[PDB]
Amino acid sequence: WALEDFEIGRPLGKGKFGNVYLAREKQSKFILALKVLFKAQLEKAGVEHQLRREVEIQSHLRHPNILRLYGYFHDATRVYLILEYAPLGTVYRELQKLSKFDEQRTATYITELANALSYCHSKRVIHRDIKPENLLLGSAGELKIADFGWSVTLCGTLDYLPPEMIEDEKVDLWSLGVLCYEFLVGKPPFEANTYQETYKRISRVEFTFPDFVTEGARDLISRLLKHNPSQRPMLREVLEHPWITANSS
Ligand SMILES: CO[C@@H](C(=O)N1Cc2[nH]nc(NC(=O)c3ccc(N4CCN(C)CC4)cc3)c2C1)c1ccccc1
Repeated sequence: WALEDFEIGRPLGKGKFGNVYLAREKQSKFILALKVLFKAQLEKAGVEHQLRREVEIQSHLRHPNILRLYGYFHDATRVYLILEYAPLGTVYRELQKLSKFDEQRTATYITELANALSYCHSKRVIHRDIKPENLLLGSAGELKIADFGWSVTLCGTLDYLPPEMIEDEKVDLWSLGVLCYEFLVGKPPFEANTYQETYKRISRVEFTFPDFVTEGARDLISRLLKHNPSQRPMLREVLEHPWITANSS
């Protein structure tokens, strides 16, 4: 595999170590995303080896709710990732657009996430925290885990981190509790006015439900948002929760 086998289109966005463009596979007239990661920039964040690890993993991850990594290849000073193309953009955007999602869009989104996360839990693969900014939408309005945080400082991250990460397969579940809450309200559960404050809310697990938050919705975010990972439900539970099955699909 090489750069010549692709026709490059318009740039799609910038990353921590490079740009990402929409491209077409010459031999198949196939559309996709070409992500360019500059080796040097990588060598600087002590990720040059880690990245190699994730790419390895994500390359064996085939699931409708996970950004498909078709292939990858390197050269002189940069690295390439043949990525699936999500046409509807990010979930963060669609949310920065509709202010808040309705009970059904919410429930469905959590399901897709729960499913993909399961597919990985079943392959000795786990995920870190999850942000809306890292969720893309497919042609069918389907969510796609697109960050590359798989496993077998930092801005705008604290609000999505769980207790243990500021004080294993349980972080994801905290993420769902946080993603579910935001999805419904419009802002994360422990967002405050200052850094210190935020920290204290996440740490003491201090959050409140706005008037309109259905009660079934309140049972799940609460069972997920446990300071003790041990009590955070299994994905099987989330997937079978009364309110999920009720408004999801
Ligand atoms: C930095 O890496 C990229 C990356 O690897 N990727 C891989 C991959 N595949 N497809 C992508 N599509 C888009 O980024 C995109 C953005 C806006 C867009 N429009 C705006 C809103 N409209 C309503 C519809 C059309 C349509 C598609 C990406 C990004 C990344 C960016 C954001 C989240 C996750 C990953």
